[PDB]
Amino acid sequence: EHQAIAKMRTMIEGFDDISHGGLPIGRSTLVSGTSGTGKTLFSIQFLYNGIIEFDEPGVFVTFEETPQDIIKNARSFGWDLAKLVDEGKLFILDASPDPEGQEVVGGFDLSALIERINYAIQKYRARRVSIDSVTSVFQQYDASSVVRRELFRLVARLKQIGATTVMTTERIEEYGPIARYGVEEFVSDNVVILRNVLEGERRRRTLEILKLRGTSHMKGEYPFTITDHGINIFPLGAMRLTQRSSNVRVSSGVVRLDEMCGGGFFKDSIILATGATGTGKTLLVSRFVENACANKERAILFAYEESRAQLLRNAYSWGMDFEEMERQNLLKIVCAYPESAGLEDHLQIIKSEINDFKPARIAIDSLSALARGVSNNAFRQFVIGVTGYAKQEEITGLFTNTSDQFMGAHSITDSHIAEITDTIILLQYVEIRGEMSRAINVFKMRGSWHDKAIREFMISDKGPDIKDSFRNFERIISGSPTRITVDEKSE
Amino acid sequence: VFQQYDASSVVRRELFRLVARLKQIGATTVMTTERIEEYGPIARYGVEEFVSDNVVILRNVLEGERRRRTLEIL
Amino acid sequence: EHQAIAKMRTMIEGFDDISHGGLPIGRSTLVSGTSGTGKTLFSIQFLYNGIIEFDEPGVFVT
Amino acid sequence: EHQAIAKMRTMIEGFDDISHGGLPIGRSTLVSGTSGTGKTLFSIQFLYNGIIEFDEPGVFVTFEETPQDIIKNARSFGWDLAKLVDEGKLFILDASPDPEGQEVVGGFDLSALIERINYAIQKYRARRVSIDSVTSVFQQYDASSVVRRELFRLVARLKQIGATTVMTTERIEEYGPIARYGVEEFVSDNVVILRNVLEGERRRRTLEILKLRGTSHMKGEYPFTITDHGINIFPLGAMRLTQRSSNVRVSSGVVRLDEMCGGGFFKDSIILATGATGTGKTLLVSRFVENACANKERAILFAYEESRAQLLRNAYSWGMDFEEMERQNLLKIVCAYPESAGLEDHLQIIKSEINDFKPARIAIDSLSALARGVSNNAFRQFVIGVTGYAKQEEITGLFTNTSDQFMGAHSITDSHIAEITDTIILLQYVEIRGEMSRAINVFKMRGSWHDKAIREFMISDKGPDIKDSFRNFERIISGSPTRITVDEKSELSRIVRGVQEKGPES
Ligand SMILES: Nc1ncnc2c1ncn2[C@@H]1O[C@H](COP(=O)(O)OP(=O)(O)OP(=O)(O)O)[C@@H](O)[C@H]1O
Ligand SMILES: Nc1ncnc2c1ncn2[C@@H]1O[C@H](COP(=O)(O)OP(=O)(O)OP(=O)(O)O)[C@@H](O)[C@H]1O
Ligand SMILES: Nc1ncnc2c1ncn2[C@@H]1O[C@H](COP(=O)(O)OP(=O)(O)OP(=O)(O)O)[C@@H](O)[C@H]1O
Ligand SMILES: Nc1ncnc2c1ncn2[C@@H]1O[C@H](COP(=O)(O)OP(=O)(O)OP(=O)(O)O)[C@@H](O)[C@H]1O
Ligand SMILES: Nc1ncnc2c1ncn2[C@@H]1O[C@H](COP(=O)(O)OP(=O)(O)OP(=O)(O)O)[C@@H](O)[C@H]1O
Ligand SMILES: [Mg+2]
Ligand SMILES: [Mg+2]
Ligand SMILES: [Mg+2]
Ligand SMILES: [Mg+2]
Ligand SMILES: [Mg+2]
Ligand SMILES: [Mg+2]
Ligand SMILES: [Mg+2]
Ligand SMILES: [Mg+2]
Repeated sequence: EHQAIAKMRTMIEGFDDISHGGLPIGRSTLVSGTSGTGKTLFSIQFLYNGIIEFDEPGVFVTFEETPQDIIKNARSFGWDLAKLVDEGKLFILDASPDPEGQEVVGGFDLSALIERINYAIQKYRARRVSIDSVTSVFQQYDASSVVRRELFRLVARLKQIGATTVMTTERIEEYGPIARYGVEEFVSDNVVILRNVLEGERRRRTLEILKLRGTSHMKGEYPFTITDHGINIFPLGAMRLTQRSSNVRVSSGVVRLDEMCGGGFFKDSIILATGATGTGKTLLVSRFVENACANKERAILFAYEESRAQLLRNAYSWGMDFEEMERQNLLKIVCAYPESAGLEDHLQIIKSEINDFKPARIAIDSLSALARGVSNNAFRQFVIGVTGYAKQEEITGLFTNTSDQFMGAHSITDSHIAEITDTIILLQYVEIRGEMSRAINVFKMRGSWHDKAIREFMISDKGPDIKDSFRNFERIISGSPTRITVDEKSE
Repeated sequence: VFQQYDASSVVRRELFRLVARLKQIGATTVMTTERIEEYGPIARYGVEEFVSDNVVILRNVLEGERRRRTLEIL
Repeated sequence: EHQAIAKMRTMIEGFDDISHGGLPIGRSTLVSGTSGTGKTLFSIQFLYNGIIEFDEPGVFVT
Repeated sequence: EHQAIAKMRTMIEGFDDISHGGLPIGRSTLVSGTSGTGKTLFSIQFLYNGIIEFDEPGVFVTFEETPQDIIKNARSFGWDLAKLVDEGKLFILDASPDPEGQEVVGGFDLSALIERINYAIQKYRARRVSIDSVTSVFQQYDASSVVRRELFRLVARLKQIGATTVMTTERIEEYGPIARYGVEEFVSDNVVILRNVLEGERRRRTLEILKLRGTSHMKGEYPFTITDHGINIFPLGAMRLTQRSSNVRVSSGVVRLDEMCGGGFFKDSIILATGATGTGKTLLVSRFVENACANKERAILFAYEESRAQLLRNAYSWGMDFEEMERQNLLKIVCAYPESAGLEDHLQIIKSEINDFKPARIAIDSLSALARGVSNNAFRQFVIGVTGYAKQEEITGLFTNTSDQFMGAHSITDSHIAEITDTIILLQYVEIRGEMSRAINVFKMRGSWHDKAIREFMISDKGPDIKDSFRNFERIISGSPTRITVDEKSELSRIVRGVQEKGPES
């Protein structure tokens, strides 16, 4: 085998993308982390995918949790372990001590065990072996140097055996040492770390490959999600810039608007409707989702500010009936505070749902309500995650951003998303004659021509009604106009 | 190698010998050492630094979830 | 000899530029880092380039 | 000299200033720092100089490094220690451990070393001593208690002996405890701390005198660099304010300007060129180096923005042949990135280049260039640096500063240097009827009268053309002025109809 390293895909949504193939075959991989990070899971799900997808029996070796439990719990993600032990496809090599015992059994067992292991490997024709909490073994009475020899005995042995491994390790500080003894670190051929960061009293799981000896991989941390279908990792960086682009158009929900956009919104594209509070962003959304119910199509609306009931209300008041929109299963409303989770868990829910309603249009009721309380670098990511998804998926995306300051705002956006958006719809207030009148403007469209003037507009029970530009005013943008009343040419 | 049951001093002396004998042969040598914190001690045992004529550090500085790799000549 | 110190080339793009010539002849250079930072590679690339470019035999201790 | 302690000069660029004269005779200075900080060099240089300048022999006790190498390396700076060890001016005392050693030896040998050293000193009649890396010795199996009593013995006996010793020590962290066992700091008379602070991936070494029992010294950190000549320090605070002032005046390279400046710039003065990007500072600088050459006087240009090539390109297109300036041996362009080393370094190169060329004029295009990344305090300190040298050396200086916000900048400093400067030159944009015109201005001159006008200017292959002022404009400085007319048509040259000729004939 004089070839480049060989990797054996994991089938853990995303791991194979970050590891450019996955755990090098026949070698040991170390997945360490502070309690509650995934570990136990990761290895389980490691074996599983290996069996139910390539018929590569697995050897699981616990050092504390009783086999009966590894099963019990596994039922969490909808998979009966008891079945593969019955079909002899996975062997849970119980290695946890019993209630009673003795001591002074140091390297004593570390040896006998390498026999019971080689045992089941040969016996069950194993290929994927996972040992969870190897650490919970030396936590008997050892020091660094003692550990580095008991571990190295094993791996060295397993490599010989020809089995590809995954060792579990526990850490105390999320960013301190890689493993309880800073010894495993250099004893593994590839190291993986499960980080579960606090910050904001909210948590964010993150997986990383520190190293993979003999191959390239993806440097850095990646957010992952523990759900019902196991671990899931979105390689938001990995995602490529090869989205499909069409010159086909789609209505805005507002005719006169469509006209301004010179034909409408391209199907494959992202639209952003910015404007002070009140301007009516949520309006435009509402109307943009009905137009996808007239052409009998499925679209979704994610609201993080208003409720289910109130939305319906403020919707029946504008004419459009969502009640029906729901019955005719062509429209789906979500609703959830931004505080009920984190961008990682959100980016997913959006994705997930999107797969179970096969939308054609989609709008999020306020991104800025989603950036509420989270670092920019974190939000700017979340968007690139939903923005790209919808993109390489042919779904037209219109999002909502409520600028922090009404009138005079010097930026369609605060978090710095305009660069990410294709078409920009800017609603602003305009103080004329002591009154707060509106205005709508297609700030920019990347393909079309769109209307260059700032057209005023009012809101009635019939919905928006775009009007005429303030041709005779100045400083419109600022918000506080000034009439020219130019005395003609004065005759 | 020192990861068997040794302490700073013992380790300090040992590098001295090793390195030293190697000096005698006339062999230009490059030694690899493992750390713990990207900026913490230069070498695991807080000794290897002063004992070597030349010191090179490879940092895989994290930051913003992105890792940056640097190399320095103390 | 009776002059400054003599260096060897490592032919590692950049390094030999940083080190003002490369590692010093007849001495041990300590390259230390955390898990997955370069070391071994740097050690290997060191020997390799030695052979493949001046025909300088190399011994690697693992 | 008023101090109560007789000091001895190290002859190390800047130390004897910082240490108010040098190391106290008959005592011991603990020079310690992290790794790659300068320690041994400092000791080596210490012995050296006492030998090359006072004919004071000296003993050098090496603990880890080999007696061969200490000579091998010293050559780097151009020191033939072998020749000194030969002339018996420098005895090296090898106490390094063995590649085939046993284990156990750091106490009775300490009783032995004292006796050993007492022999060298007595035999070589030495007046200076340098024990390098005492630390390594205890580094066999010891704790703070055996370190305070064991050093002490050495020091003390050494003191009786009458030798002015220097001891080196290692220490893990750069700002934490001075030395390893955190004990060497109190047994010593003096403590010198060498650091190699990181910060922004670059590296800044500094030297500091925590304490000199009995005298006074300069407090806090002072930046030093290691060159082919050894350690070099900048007492950027021992830089007294006593430079010469002369009402002498010199050319700017622009004659209408010289007017604007009461009759040309002052010789002893600091000139500050500030303006938004693209206004023309760079230019004025050129015409400044040029003129200093058209008068047969030397001057150096340190560009941190443009290349030596491109600097010549735009210079020629503006007239002035820099190609010749170089050959005639009147002008010298340096050119370098600020990211090619921290301030401490830059500040020296500049000095370097000013002693190997002795210019009478010097230009630094874009101080605000050097301010990249660096913390104000560090920049402001460097600015006082260059500025301060050029001020005590009759070396007129033209610094260029580019303001980070064109039109609408409320301070032509950004870094707040407008107090170090003696005279400021102001360039900026003026939106006049949909056009981006420039205008200059002489904001301040300490001793002159200068022109208070905000004259507009235009650039040609020929240079900075100084025209007239926007008398008929309000909110000038604002970038986009307002037109308010009381006249304009007013005389100056009314007479209508056919006033001009054309190209045929006049
Ligand atoms: N059905 C589920 N839905 C959502 N999250 C789950 C589900 N099942 C488990 N989890 C999450 O995954 C974690 C389980 O961790 P697991 O037992 O796999 O190993 P670990 O956290 O790596 O190590 P340790 O044994 O110390 O807990 C729980 O802490 C929990 O947050
Ligand atoms: N029936 C109606 N008739 C006339 N105007 C209405 C009616 N309903 C709402 N409006 C107008 O629309 C605004 C309601 O805001 P809308 O639901 O469009 O979302 P928004 O302004 O984008 O965001 P947010 O509600 O979070 O501030 C009111 O401020 C009001 O001026
Ligand atoms: N062909 C390759 N291309 C790009 N990067 C690689 C390649 N092979 C390995 N790597 C990278 O190098 C790392 C492997 O570390 P390496 O074997 O070079 O020694 P080390 O990090 O100095 O010490 P250790 O034995 O602890 O890993 C991996 O983490 C990976 O990112
Ligand atoms: N000619 C030179 N020009 C510039 N730098 C030099 C020159 N010679 C040596 N150096 C630098 O000087 C330093 C040498 O440090 P030195 O051997 O004097 O003692 P140390 O760093 O204090 O202690 P240690 O024995 O633990 O290394 C190196 O960091 C090296 O980069
Ligand atoms: N040959 C030329 N003819 C006419 N005008 C020129 C010529 N060369 C340059 N200019 C003008 O001079 C300006 C160049 O500025 P200059 O090189 O003097 O330095 P600066 O504005 O101080 O700093 P920087 O150029 O680095 O921003 C241009 O913006 C342009 O209007
Ligand atoms: Mg576990
Ligand atoms: Mg390693
Ligand atoms: Mg709002
Ligand atoms: Mg809203
Ligand atoms: Mg290694
Ligand atoms: Mg050192
Ligand atoms: Mg030294
Ligand atoms: Mg310039």
